[PDB]
Amino acid sequence: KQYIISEELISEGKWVKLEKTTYMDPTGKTRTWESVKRTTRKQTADGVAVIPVLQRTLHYECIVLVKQFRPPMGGYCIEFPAGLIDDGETPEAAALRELEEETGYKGDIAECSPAVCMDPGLSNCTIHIVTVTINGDDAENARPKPKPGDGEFVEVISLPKNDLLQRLDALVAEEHLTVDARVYSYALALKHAN
Amino acid sequence: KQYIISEELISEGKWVKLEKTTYMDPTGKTRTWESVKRTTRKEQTADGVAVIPVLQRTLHYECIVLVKQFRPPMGGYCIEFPAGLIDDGETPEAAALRELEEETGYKGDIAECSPAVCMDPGLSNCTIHIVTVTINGDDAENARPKPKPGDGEFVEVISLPKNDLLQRLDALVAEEHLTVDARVYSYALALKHA
Ligand SMILES: COC(=O)C1CCN(C(=O)NC(C)(C)C)CC1
Ligand SMILES: COC(=O)C1CCN(C(=O)NC(C)(C)C)CC1
Ligand SMILES: [Cl-]
Ligand SMILES: [Mg+2]
Ligand SMILES: [Mg+2]
Ligand SMILES: [Mg+2]
Ligand SMILES: [Mg+2]
Repeated sequence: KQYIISEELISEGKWVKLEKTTYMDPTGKTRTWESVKRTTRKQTADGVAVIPVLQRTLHYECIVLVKQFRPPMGGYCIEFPAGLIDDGETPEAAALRELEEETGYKGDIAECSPAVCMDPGLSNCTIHIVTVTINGDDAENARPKPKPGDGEFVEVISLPKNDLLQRLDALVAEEHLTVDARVYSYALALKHAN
Repeated sequence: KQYIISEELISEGKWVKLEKTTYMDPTGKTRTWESVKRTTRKEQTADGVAVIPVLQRTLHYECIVLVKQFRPPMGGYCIEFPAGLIDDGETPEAAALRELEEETGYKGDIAECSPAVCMDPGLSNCTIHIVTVTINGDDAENARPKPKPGDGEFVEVISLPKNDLLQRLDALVAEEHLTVDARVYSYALALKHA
């Protein structure tokens, strides 16, 4: 019943653009919205985010997260490992690659979501969420070697799955970091289950 | 180590703006980033709230109450937690309860409120509080809930059982062109993983 009538470019950067979207509301009235899109999409989705379940015998299962300075935020953020999908890369391949580059761990694919939206009242940005298990008892994941690109700089933070929400809340209170909404949502559900 | 040096306005709409961000990398090199921000953020501790609404009823499995609406940035319909921006001077909790009632008809009770969490921190500064609310669906106020949508707003409510959320979401995605929100999908994945 609702649909897009036209999209007008307002401003195009190298990585992001702003558009004015005209759409039909279901009463038959024409309305406008300001919409953000990336200029890099090719792809099932813009990017991947990896839920990396670090499994080590006789240890708690950990979720592997990353801490980076995020210029839009003006500060450091704790997030799932993530990045944009390379033109002609599968989501699964992007997930293992990003996980390796950002954390050093080599993982196995458990499941892959359909493309899911990041902030749909603002942007068209989408990701696949890829659940990956990491056998922490293999020699390849003993001394995990991250492969950081020229200028990126990413710290790895592993937190136990069974207390995730409490551990994140602590990092926010003590370190003045911003936790990612996806990460927080995941943590909340771990507590809310059963 | 890293920090913002300057933020220059590239383009400003009514609702969203694009900025060129200059920041200091940890090697001491000056770098730039294209950053999205809303124009609506004043003294709120975040831009908005998203509500995790747990519908509780005697002799029923718990449901998660979601909303479906057309999202012009996405060019289609999305399934999301109930959500809206925080009014000036409004608390996150009040915003959460108000948006839940407006979008769903339900009158909830606060359970928890997250710190401000980031929506897409490689792209935007946008942040939300995630507010967990229980809904007593045995209360007469919550028997025949009618959405009180604003002008030009059209929201559909979809209540799914918490114990089967991810499969029910997958079944909805299999049957129509619709996109699930990444926070909803993250929450459903954790409910499975727990
Ligand atoms: C990025 O944000 C925008 O472009 C505005 C567009 C106007 N607006 C609405 O709520 N539109 C209704 C009231 C007709 C539903 C708020 C968001
Ligand atoms: C909205 O996106 C942007 O503005 C670009 C800015 C450049 N860029 C980088 O990856 N920069 C590193 C390698 C220094 C980390 C991608 C993101
Ligand atoms: Cl798992
Ligand atoms: Mg990344
Ligand atoms: Mg990368
Ligand atoms: Mg809303
Ligand atoms: Mg609303």
